[PDB]
Amino acid sequence: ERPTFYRQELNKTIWEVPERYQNLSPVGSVCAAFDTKTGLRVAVKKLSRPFQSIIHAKRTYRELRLLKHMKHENVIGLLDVFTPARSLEEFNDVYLVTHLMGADLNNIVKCQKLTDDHVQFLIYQILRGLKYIHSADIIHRDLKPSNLAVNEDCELKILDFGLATDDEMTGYVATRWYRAPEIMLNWMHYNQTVDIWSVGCIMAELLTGRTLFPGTDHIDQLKLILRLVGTPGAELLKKISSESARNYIQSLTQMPKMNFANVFIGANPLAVDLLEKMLVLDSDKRITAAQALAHAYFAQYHDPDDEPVADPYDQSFESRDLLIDEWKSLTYDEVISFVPPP
Ligand SMILES: [O-][n+]1ccc2c(-c3ccc(F)cc3F)cc(C3CCNCC3)nc2c1-c1c(Cl)cccc1Cl
Repeated sequence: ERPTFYRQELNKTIWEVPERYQNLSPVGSVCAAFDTKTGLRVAVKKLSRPFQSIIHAKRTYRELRLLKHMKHENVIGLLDVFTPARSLEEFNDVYLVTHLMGADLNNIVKCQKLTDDHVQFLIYQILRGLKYIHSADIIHRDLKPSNLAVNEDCELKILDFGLATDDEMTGYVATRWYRAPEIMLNWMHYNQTVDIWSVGCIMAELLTGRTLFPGTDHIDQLKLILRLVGTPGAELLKKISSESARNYIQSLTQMPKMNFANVFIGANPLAVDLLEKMLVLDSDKRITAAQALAHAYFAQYHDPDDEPVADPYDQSFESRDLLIDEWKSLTYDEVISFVPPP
């Protein structure tokens, strides 16, 4: 087998790709391109210094393994992964190819009170993708509009899992406005429902057209949050397994859950109901992706025979220490073993 690769310097970096891919244009390192073999326009990603270190060697493996496992209409998939190397001895580049989408929610919603029919179609897709993700016991951890690719047909694909800092999460920034508090403030080892909280921020935003919890810092955000959803009761308190977090919450002057119908004025009661059930402090009691696809709000889009689960994902590599070379070989095995879809 083996196709023929060709060079082109593209904004500071050399990309060497199979002939099939043509008309590469910059974007971010990512490129738009056109895949002659299949007729699909696609996004292409080159991992910078994929095996620079142990943290990085593991990271590339984690990413490639994740992209390799994901097969679903609402989750970022791999049409192709390749290296121009001819052996492990000079293997040093990974190019990850996916469908081209073209924008994300930010570049389409953005201070923009959408129609109820839209907001349903967007969240249904998130949740369908999330039912599939959560079914392989994978968590995303960092859901937010920028990690949701939308094409001009309102078709959503979930992107960029939380594979990996303190400065990138500080002050008035969207890097932190969608995070469940239990993880913003490291309260406990956290379930997968952390994602459902993020969907609830996103949803509120799409209807209201304004950031739900746009806190100026971690503690201002917690304050904005508790105000909307109540301060925690003694039951949740026991679960927060971090004496300093508990103590601080205990300091907070108690207050009750606000009425959402009055926060989301003129919003469809079904949506308000859903939000009520997503934005819950006790991660244990939130609605799941599965259960939410069965909610009335998505009755026009719910199809329990077209809401696939996944195969199981063996992530036991995570709790496993290895050398650069051993991660890179595990990575190489993954690249050369790849099979494309129909
Ligand atoms: O459609 N599309 C498809 C895939 C991506 C990817 C992307 C993710 C995994 C992969 F193996 C290959 C990729 F190209 C990474 C980014 C990165 C772009 C900058 N921000 C982080 C993700 N953007 C896109 C996009 C995209 C988006 Cl979501 C908005 C605008 C333009 C593009 Cl081409």
